[PDB]
Amino acid sequence: TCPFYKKIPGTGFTVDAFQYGVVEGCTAYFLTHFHSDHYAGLSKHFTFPVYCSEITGNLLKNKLHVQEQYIHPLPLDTECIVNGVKVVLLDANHCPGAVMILFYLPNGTVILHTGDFRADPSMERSLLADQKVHMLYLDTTYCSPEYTFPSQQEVIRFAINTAFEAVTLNPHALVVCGTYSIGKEKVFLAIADVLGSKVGMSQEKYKTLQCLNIPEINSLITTDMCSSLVHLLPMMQINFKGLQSHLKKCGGKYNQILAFRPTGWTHSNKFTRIADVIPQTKGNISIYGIPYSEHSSYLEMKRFVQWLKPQKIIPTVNVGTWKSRSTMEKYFREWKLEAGY
Ligand code: NI
Repeated sequence: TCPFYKKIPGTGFTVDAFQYGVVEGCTAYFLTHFHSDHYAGLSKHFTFPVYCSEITGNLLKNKLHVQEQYIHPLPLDTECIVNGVKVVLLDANHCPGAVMILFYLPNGTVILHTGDFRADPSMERSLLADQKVHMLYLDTTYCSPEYTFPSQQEVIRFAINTAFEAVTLNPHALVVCGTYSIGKEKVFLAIADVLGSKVGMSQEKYKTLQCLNIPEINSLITTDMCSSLVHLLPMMQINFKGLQSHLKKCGGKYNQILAFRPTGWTHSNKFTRIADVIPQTKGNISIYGIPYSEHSSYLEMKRFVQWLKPQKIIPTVNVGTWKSRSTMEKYFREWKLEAGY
């Protein structure tokens, strides 16, 4: 059964609630982004209206074969009327096509559902600036002060510099980047751009990338692995055994692999700066874990919430334990007392 924090009161609406069968009283199903914990349950047999971004709708139609007549893509930053209720979709600074959703309830309540997001000051100048928000349904993935990580820009600088150094020292090195979902495309696109290569990948991953409206993409990606010196592989194969095996398959074109695993946070964040990151090495293979996050840090999250000044917060992540729930509630109270709302 659908949990309360996926239901929007005073509407017929649910958010990211496709794995519960037919939800009692739901007249429209919203999907914030195409990640499997959120789309779980959609297919060609789904016959209710799905509301989402244009990019999410491309992925629904092509990857899950949902029928066109049930996909309702909406433009961003535009007031739209859905089953008699005004809504707006805003960029969530998560993966491609990810949105936050503002609902203007008929009784005057305004609700923001962040979906998954990486808070940014740029959000303080969207259509959020223009009115009061009563209730916030918040992505609390990293809601604890130990979660610090660098900007995306610093992490991409590290990766480009690392890859360009290695391949310039050894023109026979291969770069490999791990992936298991959409998001984090900048990592592999930035490295391929500095090396003057396309990124090579499986037909299934190429298909997924062609649904994303990224400009000049035919220029950056390919399925011809032989023509590429940056390869994308499943995240599970980014280990010494999986990479040794891949190197065998390249037929003596390469004699070294430099591989990247973009993770979210790991505890090496608490001690080490990005500058200082080192790989694990075995023989002619090196693996770098880089902290490229598409979720808010604790400090980014706090700044957003203290700016927005909601009257009530409903966490959507880490809600399954009493210790997590109590921790989060304590931070929300600190933030409110410090800012004075
Ligand atoms: Ni996500």
